[PDB]
Amino acid sequence: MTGELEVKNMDMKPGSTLKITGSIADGTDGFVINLGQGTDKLNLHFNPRFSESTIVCNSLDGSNWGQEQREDHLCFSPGSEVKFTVTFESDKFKVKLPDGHELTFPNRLGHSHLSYLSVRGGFNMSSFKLK
Amino acid sequence: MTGELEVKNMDMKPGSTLKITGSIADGTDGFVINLGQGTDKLNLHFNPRFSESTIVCNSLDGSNWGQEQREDHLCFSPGSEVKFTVTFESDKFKVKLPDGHELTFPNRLGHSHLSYLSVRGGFNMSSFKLK
Ligand SMILES: OC[C@H]1O[C@@H](O[C@H]2[C@H](O)[C@@H](O)[C@H](O)O[C@@H]2CO)[C@H](O)[C@@H](O)[C@H]1O
Repeated sequence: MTGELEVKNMDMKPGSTLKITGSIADGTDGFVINLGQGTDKLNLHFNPRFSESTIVCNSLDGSNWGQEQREDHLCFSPGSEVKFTVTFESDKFKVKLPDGHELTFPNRLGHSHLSYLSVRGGFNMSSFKLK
Repeated sequence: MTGELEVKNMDMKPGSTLKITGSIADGTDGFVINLGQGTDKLNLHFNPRFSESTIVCNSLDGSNWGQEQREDHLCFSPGSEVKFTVTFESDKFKVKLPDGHELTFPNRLGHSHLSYLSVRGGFNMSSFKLK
């Protein structure tokens, strides 16, 4: 749980962008970027899985997971230092990948401000900036 | 509470540096950057007070505040975008102010790594970077 950052009481409004930098650990099979209103309401569950060569995106409403969206476009490595840019729109999430490719994921949980960011698995966030 | 950012489960070790950027809200009497083990274990309580033209540094162990240390080097103004760099040593904290002046504050709460950051008052943190 150490190094598994959670950022609370953010105020992410539609149109804002979040840039995340960190290093992926040697020997990790995947990691998670969770962004939403809290531990119980995840608008965006962003889960690259190196062992499955895919990126799963999903939403979480309470204890009920939404329908998973897999994006076979996993073009970064374990053991690297990478950047993610998440854009919060009222209808969609816009995740720029370290290679310039962009994933889009529908926002299924309304237009509320985003206050909760958490990192799971083998990703050590070294910087974040919010605009 | 909205906008009062919390960063939990950091891994800030002796020798590590924390660079925080943000904007001071207009007409505020002060703001707070807290660094420590948790909400009740604050190794560094960094509190610029513009109503008092001084920067208060203190520690919090449970419900017990230490002795305040005031530094009459408050040379930034509300509405401005300031940047602080906090360097964590087992012996003391070093806070580089926006004009370069370095403040020292003793670590009274043990060498144990820093995992908790919180911001209060008229400060909206826009970025941090751990190095
Ligand atoms: O929605 C993904 C989410 O749930 C877990 O993954 C599922 C898995 O995708 C599913 O095929 C299997 O039946 O159960 C797992 C757990 O319910 C993950 O643990 C988590 O990482 C999330 O990504």
